[PDB]
Amino acid sequence: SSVPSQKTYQGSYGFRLGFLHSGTAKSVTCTYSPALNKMFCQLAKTCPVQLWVDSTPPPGTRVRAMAIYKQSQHMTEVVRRCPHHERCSDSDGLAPPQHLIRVEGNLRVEYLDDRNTFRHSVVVPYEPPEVGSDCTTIHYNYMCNSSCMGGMNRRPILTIITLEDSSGNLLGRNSFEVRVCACPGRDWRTEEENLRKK
Amino acid sequence: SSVPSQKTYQGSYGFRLGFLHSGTAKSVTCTYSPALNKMFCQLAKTCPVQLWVDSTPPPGTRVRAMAIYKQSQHMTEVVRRCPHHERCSDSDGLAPPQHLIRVEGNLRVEYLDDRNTFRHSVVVPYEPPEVGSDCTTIHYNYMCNSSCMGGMNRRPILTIITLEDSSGNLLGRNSFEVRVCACPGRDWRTEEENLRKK
Amino acid sequence: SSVPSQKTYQGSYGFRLGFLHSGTAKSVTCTYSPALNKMFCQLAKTCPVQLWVDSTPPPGTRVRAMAIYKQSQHMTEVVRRCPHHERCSDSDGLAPPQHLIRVEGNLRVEYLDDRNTFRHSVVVPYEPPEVGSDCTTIHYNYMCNSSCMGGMNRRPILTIITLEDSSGNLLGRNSFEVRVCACPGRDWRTEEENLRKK
Amino acid sequence: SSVPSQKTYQGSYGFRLGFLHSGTAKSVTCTYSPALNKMFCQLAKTCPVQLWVDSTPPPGTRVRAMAIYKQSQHMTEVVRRCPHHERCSDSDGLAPPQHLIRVEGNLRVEYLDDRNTFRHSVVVPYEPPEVGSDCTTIHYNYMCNSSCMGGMNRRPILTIITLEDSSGNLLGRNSFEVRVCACPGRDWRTEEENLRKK
DNA sequence: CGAGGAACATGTCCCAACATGTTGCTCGAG
DNA sequence: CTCGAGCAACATGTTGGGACATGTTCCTCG
Ligand SMILES: [As]
Ligand SMILES: [As]
Ligand SMILES: [As]
Ligand SMILES: [As]
Ligand SMILES: [Zn+2]
Ligand SMILES: [Zn+2]
Ligand SMILES: [Zn+2]
Ligand SMILES: [Zn+2]
Repeated sequence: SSVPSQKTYQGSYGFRLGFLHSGTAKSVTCTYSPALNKMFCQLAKTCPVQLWVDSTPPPGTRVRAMAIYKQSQHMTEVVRRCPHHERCSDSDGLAPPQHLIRVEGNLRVEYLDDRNTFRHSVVVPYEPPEVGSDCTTIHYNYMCNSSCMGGMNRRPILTIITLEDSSGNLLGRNSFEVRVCACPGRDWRTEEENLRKK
Repeated sequence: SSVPSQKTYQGSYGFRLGFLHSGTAKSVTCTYSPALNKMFCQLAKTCPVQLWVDSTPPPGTRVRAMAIYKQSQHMTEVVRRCPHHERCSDSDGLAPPQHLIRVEGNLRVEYLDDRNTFRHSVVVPYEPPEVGSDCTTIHYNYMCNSSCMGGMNRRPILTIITLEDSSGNLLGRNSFEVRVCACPGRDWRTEEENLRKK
Repeated sequence: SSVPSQKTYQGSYGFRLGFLHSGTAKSVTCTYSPALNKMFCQLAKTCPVQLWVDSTPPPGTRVRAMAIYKQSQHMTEVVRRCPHHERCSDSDGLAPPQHLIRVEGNLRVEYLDDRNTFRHSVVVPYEPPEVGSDCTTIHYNYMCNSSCMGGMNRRPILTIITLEDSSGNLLGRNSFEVRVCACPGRDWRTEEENLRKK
Repeated sequence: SSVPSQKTYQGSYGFRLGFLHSGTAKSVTCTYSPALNKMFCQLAKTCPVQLWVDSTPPPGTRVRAMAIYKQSQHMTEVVRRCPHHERCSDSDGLAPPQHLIRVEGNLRVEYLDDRNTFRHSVVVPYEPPEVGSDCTTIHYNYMCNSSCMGGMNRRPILTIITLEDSSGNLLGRNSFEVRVCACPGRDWRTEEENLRKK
């Protein structure tokens, strides 16, 4: 009631998410772990998420992205950037400095603040795949480390991506855990390799 | 001269309770012992209780939660927080500081005080399971240790969850014993392991 | 918030403190450890402190007793009783319920609350030793355990006894650490025996 | 482009600094390394510095304390608390939240902010040693870790203590390096033991 | 150069140990 | 036949510090 749904819902347009499978290096900047359904992303580093749909949705549909804290203790608290990072000037003009999740290189972006929950989100209108493509990509990037004292303060978060009509109705939903850190490469291996033993 | 009924009553909507109980660690924060029908919960730690129903109940139905002391000597006394804990500021805004049981992350919550019995309770309107889910979860948390001098003072309590219509009528009821303590992990094992011998 | 001096000062009247050396039992209620200069006292149990003086001081001299927290972190905070204990009715009429240190069986006692510091103290006029005695005794007792959640909260305290003239001047000062606990006997041995090793 | 002098100057009153030599434990909160002339202090932990003087200075003399960054690159920058720590409410009323160095339990304290340099300091009037004592102690505590992102940001600092007359003149000066950290014990040993090898 | 990957620096966490109040269990009295 | 005083045993919250977590620096090498 106070905490956005995290439930996967492919909807009637077959809304699914994809990620660029890389990892053949060690000095990696952004990577995805299908086992953990978790993305390992460096701070303020562009990372493509791609949208897949069986059918094309009607014009006026938008995709919003919103972080929530994963653990139940913290769910209720709003995910914002840390005092340090909001005050240091790194904006791209458009993005309010307090917002964690911004969208790179999309002029029709809007940064929003729900009047009831107070959560931040970032919405962009849906575009269908370009000709000769199977998916639309959004380039998000996250503007704090997970360990930022005063912000996420070492707590893991989820990123929920919804597909919504003009009127704000839900057409589909997906989610994935995110860890923003200095060494995605290292943190990637450690977590997957810790999983094998257990 | 009135203690609420503690009797299990699944009612005509098949009201039952479920718990995660996942554990598998030692540093556990919340766990459930089916053998003891008891929950072991840390102080102010979110712990999911989930509601199961054969049929969906009519709109306007609400679920209330209320603590009573388990032992017969004490049943009659009202379960409230200790002097220390009511006066220390830890409220979430909504929850009156004297109330033991609060509900995390539900905006339509109400904290009540029965004009006849004087017992506290916390009610939230019933929501059916989200699509592709079998149960509705509530996230309670308990705001004093069981051993709190001046409150429960080392006396065990029960938590009674009822399902009620708008008008206050009973549609179903369940209950489980609760121990709020610093070390749920330890206290869990001890009690189960003490049970085997006897 | 400035802190009363803790400095020993025997002054020009040779103000010293004495205690009844007992300990030949295990079920002890009040005992003194010269090594630690610490008293081990049960809650609300009368314990004699005795005053020794080389010279007799002028009429109108008073002795006040005041607790402060020992550690430097906490010195600044005023020592009061816990929420449980102030609200439970155990007063002897004279003693305000918030005051930690009271004096047994002295009708001319006064309980003071400094309008600037807010510290409590308990003053009684000085009487010289009775004929054929070498010291005057005061019977203090402490109205909370050291471990009282919401009060001293496991922090050790000092008790400062000053000898003051009518005009408020300092004539002498002494101090001793106090631990109020359920088992003085046990807590006595443990601390002395732990001192040897270190 | 004006950095306060760091030069030791014992002056005509023989102004020197002393520290409580402890360290017989591992879980240490505040310690001093004579070799390094450095103090290892936990965050917001009271730590005594003591003033020694051959002769007593005239009434109206004050002692001020001021942090500056040690390295030459950074000297020029003002030492303040981090964005997280200034905004979190932990004040004792008197201390402005941005000030790094505060003084515990002295009511005549003043927090100063130089209209030209913008440096912070904390001044308290000098008191001579209490009777039967060889030094006056001040209880400082530092309100950020050395590693605080957005504040000192892992850069070491110096603490300069001056002895000044009413009129603002210099009567004496001393200094010592400070590291505020979570584990003073560990960080103490590491640095002394690293010194041997080099 | 700097890209890469150690090693380093630095704050947290886990849980056995410890601390501390309470409830048995035992055995010599009124 | 009990009954209570005094310890052992238990109950329960807190601590201590080695192992982790996590960002930053710093040598090695195409
Ligand atoms: As990414
Ligand atoms: As729970
Ligand atoms: As005593
Ligand atoms: As210190
Ligand atoms: Zn940040
Ligand atoms: Zn409580
Ligand atoms: Zn108390
Ligand atoms: Zn800081």
